[PDB]
Amino acid sequence: MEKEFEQIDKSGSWAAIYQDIRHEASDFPCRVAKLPKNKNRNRYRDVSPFDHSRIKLHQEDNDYINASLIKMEEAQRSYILTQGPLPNTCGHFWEMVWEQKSRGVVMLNRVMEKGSLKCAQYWPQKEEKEMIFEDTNLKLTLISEDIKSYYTVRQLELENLTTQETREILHFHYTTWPDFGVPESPASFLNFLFKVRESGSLSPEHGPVVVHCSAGIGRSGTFCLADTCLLLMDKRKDPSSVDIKKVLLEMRKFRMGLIQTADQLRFSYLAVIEGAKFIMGDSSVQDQWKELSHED
Ligand SMILES: NC(=O)[C@H](Cc1ccc([C@@H]2CC(=O)NS2(=O)=O)cc1)NC(=O)[C@H](Cc1ccccc1)NC(=O)c1ccccc1
Repeated sequence: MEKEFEQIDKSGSWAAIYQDIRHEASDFPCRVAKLPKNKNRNRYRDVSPFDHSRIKLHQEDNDYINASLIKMEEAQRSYILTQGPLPNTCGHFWEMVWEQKSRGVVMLNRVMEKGSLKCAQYWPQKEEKEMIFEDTNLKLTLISEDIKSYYTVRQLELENLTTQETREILHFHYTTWPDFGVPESPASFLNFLFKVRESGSLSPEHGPVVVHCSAGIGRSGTFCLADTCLLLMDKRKDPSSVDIKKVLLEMRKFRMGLIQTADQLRFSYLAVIEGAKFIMGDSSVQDQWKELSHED
């Protein structure tokens, strides 16, 4: 894929490759999302989950939430991309984390961006101010947090008040990824992704990681495109066969608009390429990425 990256760069055709991809993307029914009773469960009117992969809450009332299950079969990993929750869908958000047995949550956005609210404050900021979602009978408590330069990892306790059960949810918040933008560098992004991988949150023994930004397609799609590609070129007989454009389209069969700009697509090539060093054998690389990320 590196000779392709060069070819495209030298040609100045990212907008074209990206456009081809948008044009080719899957189009599936989003009936439930469009139901009139779910208008206030959707942050954006042009971003809905496909009925076939949408996540269904386990409640008879209304099992709708703007979230999609991205099941990458060959890569053997599943992600749930959802929108930044709305004031009225925080309980729903956590009901899904519980019901889906998720271990981690990856936030790649800020609550406020461009002076506009892009996501509700769905997690407690102070351990003393825990959150109780009366509608889904859940309790959320902040136990600790490790603040780095461009991201914060939080340790939350999600308690299902109905079953009396407790679960620790790791929160991975990338705080310096601008909307429609790209990480500050391949190393800062890779350092973050691998931070998420080491915790175990992406392991098959836990439910699918919940990944979201504001719409749950741009930055989320990017985070996932890179993770899935790195998974494929580690289990594939020939690492060179992995086609990022083709892997992206596959992902778009599960949720629309993954990757929102040509520059995020390009960045995705840079991340995978760089990340390939680790995949191909060299342990050192990661330690260098961390140094470069300047998390301190
Ligand atoms: N296209 C857009 O920019 C947004 C969707 C959107 C929002 C954020 C992103 C972000 C890009 C990124 O890098 N990461 S991300 O969180 O996916 C990517 C796409 N959509 C809207 O803003 C819609 C546009 C629209 C308006 C009318 C009919 C159909 C589409 N406005 C609204 O949805 C809206 C909502 C409430 C009040 C008024 C308008």
